[PDB]
Amino acid sequence: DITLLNPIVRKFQYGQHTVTLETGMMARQATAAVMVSMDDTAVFVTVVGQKKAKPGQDFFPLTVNYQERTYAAGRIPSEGETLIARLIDRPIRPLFPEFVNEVQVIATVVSVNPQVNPDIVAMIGASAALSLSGIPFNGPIGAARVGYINDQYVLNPTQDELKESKLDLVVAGTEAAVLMVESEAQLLSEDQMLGAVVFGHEQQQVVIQNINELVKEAGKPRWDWQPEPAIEKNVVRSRVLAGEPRIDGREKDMIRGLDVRTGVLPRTHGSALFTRGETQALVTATLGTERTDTFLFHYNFPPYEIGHGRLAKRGVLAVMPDMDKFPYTVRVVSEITESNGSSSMASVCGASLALMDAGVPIKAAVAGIAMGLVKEGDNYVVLSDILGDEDHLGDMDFKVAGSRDGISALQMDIKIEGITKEIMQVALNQAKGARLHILGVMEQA
Amino acid sequence: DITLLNPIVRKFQYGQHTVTLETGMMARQATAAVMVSMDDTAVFVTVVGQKKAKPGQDFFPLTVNYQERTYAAGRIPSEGETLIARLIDRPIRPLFPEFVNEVQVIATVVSVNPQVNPDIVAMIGASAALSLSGIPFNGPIGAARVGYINDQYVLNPTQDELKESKLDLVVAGTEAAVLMVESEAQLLSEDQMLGAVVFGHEQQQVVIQNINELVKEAGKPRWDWQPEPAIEKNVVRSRVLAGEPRIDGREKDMIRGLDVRTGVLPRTHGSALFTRGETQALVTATLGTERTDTFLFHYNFPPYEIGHGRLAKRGVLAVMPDMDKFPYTVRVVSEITESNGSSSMASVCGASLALMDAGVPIKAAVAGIAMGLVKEGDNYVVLSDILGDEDHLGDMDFKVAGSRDGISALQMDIKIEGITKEIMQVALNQAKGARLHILGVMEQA
Amino acid sequence: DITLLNPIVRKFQYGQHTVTLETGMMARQATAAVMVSMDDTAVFVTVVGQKKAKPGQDFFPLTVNYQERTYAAGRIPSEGETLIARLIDRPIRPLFPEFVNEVQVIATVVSVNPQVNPDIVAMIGASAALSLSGIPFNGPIGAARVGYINDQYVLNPTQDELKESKLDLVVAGTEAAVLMVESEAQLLSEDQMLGAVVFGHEQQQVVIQNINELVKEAGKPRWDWQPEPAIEKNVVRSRVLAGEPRIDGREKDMIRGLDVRTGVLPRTHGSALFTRGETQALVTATLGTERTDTFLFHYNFPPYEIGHGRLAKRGVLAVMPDMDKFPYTVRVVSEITESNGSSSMASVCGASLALMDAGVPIKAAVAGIAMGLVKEGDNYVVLSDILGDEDHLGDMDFKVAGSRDGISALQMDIKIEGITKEIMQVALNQAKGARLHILGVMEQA
Repeated sequence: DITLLNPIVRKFQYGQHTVTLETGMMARQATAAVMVSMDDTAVFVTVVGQKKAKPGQDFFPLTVNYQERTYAAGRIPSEGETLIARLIDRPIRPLFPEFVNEVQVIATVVSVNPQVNPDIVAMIGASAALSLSGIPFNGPIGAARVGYINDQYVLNPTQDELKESKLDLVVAGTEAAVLMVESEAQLLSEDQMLGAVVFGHEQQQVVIQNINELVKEAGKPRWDWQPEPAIEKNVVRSRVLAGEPRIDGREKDMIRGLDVRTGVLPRTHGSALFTRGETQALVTATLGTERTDTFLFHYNFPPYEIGHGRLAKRGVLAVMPDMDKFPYTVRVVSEITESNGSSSMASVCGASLALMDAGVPIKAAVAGIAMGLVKEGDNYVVLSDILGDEDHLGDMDFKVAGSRDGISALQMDIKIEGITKEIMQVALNQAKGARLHILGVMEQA
Repeated sequence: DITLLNPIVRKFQYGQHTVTLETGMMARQATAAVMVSMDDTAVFVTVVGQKKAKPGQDFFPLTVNYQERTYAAGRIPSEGETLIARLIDRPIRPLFPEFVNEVQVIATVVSVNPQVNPDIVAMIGASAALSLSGIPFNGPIGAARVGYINDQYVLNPTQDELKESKLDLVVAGTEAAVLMVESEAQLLSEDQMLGAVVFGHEQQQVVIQNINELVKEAGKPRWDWQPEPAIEKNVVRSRVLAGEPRIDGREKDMIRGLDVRTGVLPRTHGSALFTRGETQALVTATLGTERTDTFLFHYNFPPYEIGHGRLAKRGVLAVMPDMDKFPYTVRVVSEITESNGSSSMASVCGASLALMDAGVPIKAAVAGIAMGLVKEGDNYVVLSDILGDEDHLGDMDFKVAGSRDGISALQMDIKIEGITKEIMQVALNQAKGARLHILGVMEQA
Repeated sequence: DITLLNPIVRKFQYGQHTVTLETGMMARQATAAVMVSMDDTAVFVTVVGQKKAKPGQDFFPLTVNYQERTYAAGRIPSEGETLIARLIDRPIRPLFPEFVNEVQVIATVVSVNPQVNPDIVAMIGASAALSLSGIPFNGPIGAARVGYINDQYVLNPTQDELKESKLDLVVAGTEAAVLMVESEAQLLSEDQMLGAVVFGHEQQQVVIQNINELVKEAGKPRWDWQPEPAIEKNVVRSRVLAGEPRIDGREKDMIRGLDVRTGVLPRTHGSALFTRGETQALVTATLGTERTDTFLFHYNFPPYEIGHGRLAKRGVLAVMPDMDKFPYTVRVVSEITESNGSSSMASVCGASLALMDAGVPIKAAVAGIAMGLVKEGDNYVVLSDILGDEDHLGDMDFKVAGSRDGISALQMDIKIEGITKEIMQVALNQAKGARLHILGVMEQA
């Protein structure tokens, strides 16, 4: 080579793979640019952010772009690639000091090894890049996928090691706390689902360590910017603790009445109307004889590319038939006739019903539930079946899907950091009962 | 089922099918939502409209969305679906009291029976929904498709009953008057084409009756809103009656000079330049060996998804060869090199020419003509071959396509309501001669 | 035919084809509309431009639309059609008097003969139309494609006469000077590449002559409009002559240091990082077993349909293997990780490297180079390897791609008109050495 260049290369071991960080050579005009690599699956992340904000619209323009290249795979030719841009956006957005100068993160997979998934590699890149960007960014985050094989947690399992796994769980967070979780599981227990979040959280620490050690070795100057010096509740967010709490002083283990109708539509193979509170979903299942999924899930939304519902799919997936036994392509559509935005934990329940109505031999019924948490000092309240307004509240909100015996899907967005464990278990164990309750009703239809 | 719910279900017979209206259960947060059904072909219409307008831009934001679902048909996967959103928008827009708070109608076919077309079912839904919406909406409209089989008008014929039919005509209107007509016909007479509009108008009455009876049983409070207290003609719209009338005091049976050129293009199978007045169309026909149409019609429009020209297609369709006799796929494109917006009644003539030039054995020549009507009190004037400015005038404008012996297509947008019949026949019979005149010229080329 | 009409038809011979101009019959409401035709390959160009400008944003809204029709080819169904809209926009934009009333040119191929390419036919149309449009337009331009067969320049060669040709070059300009050149060549010499630009420039004169003769016979009144009475350099554009010249007083034969890395990516068949100055390209080559190109070139650009890089393709194309010898589909992607906008003359170099790394038996290495020219009176300076800011300077900027022995691609945008030849040869011969220099470095990797 010719080499006028200076790339700084840090290389640490990770699980059984050797990660490798590299900055300084590519995209210099960019606030920060890193080439992250793991067993030659390489994502090239970039961070560019403003300089100065504009009239303070009082909002934070933050966008992340994940794009997978075909030459990356050695092939000749936005997907659910926007879903992975979702796994990058979720855990880093709240790591920004209370900020409105715009930032743009862009991960581009430039090389791929089918065994080493680029999605967590891209997170690490988004992590490193933002750290070197001296842009006000609370610490560095790590990223870890956790499987379960031969009954124990596994770090960043391969694409086919995942075949034996009963778990697929992604965790990202800081040295101090976990910030986001995306799990798909095989009806595993609240505890098993938790030995996962902590397992992976303890593992990311290696990543975070190498990043700060590299920000020292090459990281750019942290920008100064401290910031300036009209309705919101705090009040619902303040009577919130051992106070009655509001529109429907639902106690706090109250879940709301349901409406469960089956065979709602004439020419569909299966159907179910599920309405609980302000939300409503007309779910249908239709049988039939890229690719393949033989299990398809679609969302039709009302008026004026939500995949947080790949969640609903993950939620249902655990109960879908073995396929050698029910050989059919199954397609579930959830039509949200009405509501607040927040969900399908309801489309999970909806789908579970439609499928049954459709005559699909699903391993068990499945239901979804949205939980919430508020914590001041050390008095925390777990909210069961949170409604539209009980969110955007702060601290923590999570979702859980599953049958009567276990969890099929787990999602968590923890924004405060004083929450470690028994707490997370008080919550994750209350949500369990609240979930069995719902399954209780659905079972009557 | 579980049933916390209250759906109000009205069910009336219609022709030989049993329609069924249902409100109250689905989409409650919506101003109005109805599930209309006919022999298990169900459309779920919704109406949402503002609350208060904004600065009175002085325009009426009204949009309709028709969407057909694949699970509706029990299948695993905007079209001309926007054309059906056209059949809903046309007849209801003028039923709004002289209104600028925005309204949004959304029909979504949720179930389908291939025999019972969802398009008129969606109209009825848009009708019922808007009525229950207490939103200022002049009465309720009905909807009816009319066929001709064994020589007599038929109500909502099936998809294959339509195979024997020489007519396909859709009529929508109020208890008092017809508002819009979309017909395709087999060179049937002005009278036959009219026994159709009235036949179907008398039939919709059943629909309208059940709707008002249901608005009483469940309809929401009619909103109050009455409204406030700078160029337009009225003058052309006032000298309009037995006065000379304008830029080209075209009498009122005047049709304008034509320009008919054939074989205009070198490598096309057939071609024709048709220019009359300000409008001009370069039409071509190209032979060859979803789907199928073996007769295709496309519009290329000039500069800075018009299907009111499916009309031109319908206009031409009646003369296309039997296909066992001319076995070829025929594709007509109309390139509007110039004009006013208003048409292809000219692309009908254009196409008829191009096809002939292309050597396509069409049953006869076909021509299009745009008519217009103004009525104050009881003095009405029928305008032959209306031009760009003679429209947007008010009262009534209609189009007719066909050969020398009969009508192939009929379109009507009646906005005033004092027009019943001989009148419509004076007009529909004047347009006939005005049409034969044009065929007279085309025949020389 | 019926003929109320008056089309003015001028017909001149061109090379071995008979061109034909026609105005007056079609699109009369348009400022100017012409039907240009050559051996029955007809483009129908149209010109519409404003009337009056608006607040003088101080910019010139000029858009050109080239669209090829399928019925044009007698077939039943934006491309690189936007690239041909590029060959129309390039040579006419600078022919506008120093103008901000918006203009819109639209060429639509309405008939095609596979032998007579519509692209230069559309240019002539854009030429004629704009001339008749009396819109302030400096003279009339011609257009000519030049081949090389049996060792001599050829005028508008057929699609298959081009099979024997070592040249494909398009030139457009005024009676006085050449304005734009787009060439693809087979490693032909700077001189051969020049006997081409002048050959075709002398040939277009016929076109220009017939156009002015037709503007006289039918051209519309030239509009009056003369125009009104805050940072830009002139200074860099003034010290520019025999003065040191700037950020990096690069002499003026200086080309900047390079960074040449190969095998940069893990799972790609070939790869190369090429970084020179502010620009950087991560190029890759991937082998494999409409259509066909078996040589593909794609550009991935960074953040917030550039085909001036079909140029990079043309640049590389001359060295790609004979295909009977290397039978594989080759796909090159250029990922611009960073820069100024200006290029791939760098993706040419990048690609040449990636291909070599990929093991593709390319006939020789190839490199790209961006040149520039400034001229006041008769003192002109040729700038080698111009950078981001040395452009948008004025007078002339051009690019050249090729191996060590000859030119593979040549692009020129001449905006001033005092430049005739030795000058163009001083430049085109300096760029040659500057190009061999770069090949000198690449050869070390």
